[PDB]
Amino acid sequence: RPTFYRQELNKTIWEVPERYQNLSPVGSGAYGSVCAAFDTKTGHRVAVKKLSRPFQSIIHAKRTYRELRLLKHMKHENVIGLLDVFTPARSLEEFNDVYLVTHLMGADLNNIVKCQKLTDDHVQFLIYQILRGLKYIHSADIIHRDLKPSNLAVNEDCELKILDFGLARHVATRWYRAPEIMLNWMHYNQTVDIWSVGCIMAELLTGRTLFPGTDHIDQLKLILRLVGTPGAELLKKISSESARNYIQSLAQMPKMNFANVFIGANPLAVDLLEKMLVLDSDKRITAAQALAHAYFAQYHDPDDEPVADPYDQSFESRDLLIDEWKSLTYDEVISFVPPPLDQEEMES
Ligand SMILES: CNC(=O)c1cc(-n2ncc3cc(Nc4c(F)cccc4Cl)c(COC)cc32)cs1
Ligand SMILES: CCCCCCCCO[C@@H]1O[C@H](CO)[C@@H](O)[C@H](O)[C@H]1O
Ligand SMILES: CCCCCCCCO[C@@H]1O[C@H](CO)[C@@H](O)[C@H](O)[C@H]1O
Repeated sequence: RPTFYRQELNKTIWEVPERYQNLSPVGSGAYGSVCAAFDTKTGHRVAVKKLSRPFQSIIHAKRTYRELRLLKHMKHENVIGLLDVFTPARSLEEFNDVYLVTHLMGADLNNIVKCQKLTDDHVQFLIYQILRGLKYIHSADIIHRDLKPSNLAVNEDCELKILDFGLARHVATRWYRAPEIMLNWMHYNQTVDIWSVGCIMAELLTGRTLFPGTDHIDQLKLILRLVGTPGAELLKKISSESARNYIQSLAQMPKMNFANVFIGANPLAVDLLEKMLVLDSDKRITAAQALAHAYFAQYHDPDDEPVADPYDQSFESRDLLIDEWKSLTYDEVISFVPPPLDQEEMES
């Protein structure tokens, strides 16, 4: 067991192994409190996330366990991977905080969009890597649920990682959200992530948020103006008469031509945007289909787009006591095994 030390940053107390040094706050979030740190043992800067009140309620406790299970499973070049998990607690009875450690990426997608207008080649590489990481996530039967520029980060080589997963089931931007998640459809496809990819791609191409809604209804207003009011084939899948009547009541809007909306963009990029930003989620392109799209010809390698090991999420169906959730989380903390040092990290 390492020795821990305590320290106050922006009004939150941080207790961490002495290996972590120079803690600097990166952000304060609904997800948790995040601080940049330097790891003396690896010589590498790290991002440390402290779980906010992990066991305050059954919902928070299950969510804590969900996040730890998720992140422990993720081993992919374009997905956040866990370098460390720890708690200052010496026993389960004392267990009340969880800290998660990952490599610190150089920049957020939002910072990159502000910093420069991306080249089409840069857009192809960044979106290719999101879809590559996404193929892996969906292969484990996981929906990320919260792809957005601040959950995407790159290094100096524009190598990209997908970060914090959406932990809601059954403060937080609605701009990249799929319309069905807002409308409470309740049987979400993995395609909701593809809708979020399409929103991000548009923004990388134009420099501007595609759908910057001011509130919930405005968000859907802006979406329908681009993709149009729902088609007959979609109206067939909606049971409520009142919901159908309201859509019929709305002034009919034709889907806008993407070629005009994204004019000056690569035509292949516009074609791919059309296949992502479809209202009907059954008709959105999948991550694996999108990686074979001609727009990614320069980067596509069918033999280097790996898939995930099976992910046991039978826990999602459990209703357990708060003490069981806390206890299962503690077991996962105890059993965590750090990944090995990279070859590039060692010498002769
Ligand atoms: C110079 N560098 C910069 O400015 C930036 C670096 C990053 N960056 N790099 C890695 C990273 C990981 C997380 N989440 C997290 C974590 F901290 C620890 C464990 C697990 C997880 Cl999911 C967050 C929080 O996202 C809301 C931001 C992160 C973003 S801007
Ligand atoms: C008031 C106009 C809102 C339009 C929202 C679309 C209606 C979505 O409503 C959804 O329809 C699904 C299929 O019938 C059902 O399975 C879901 O329970 C229901 O929420
Ligand atoms: C009609 C109000 C505007 C929102 C349109 C979103 C339609 C998304 O598409 C829907 O996704 C559902 C799963 O979430 C599927 O069950 C439906 O079959 C599919 O049509």
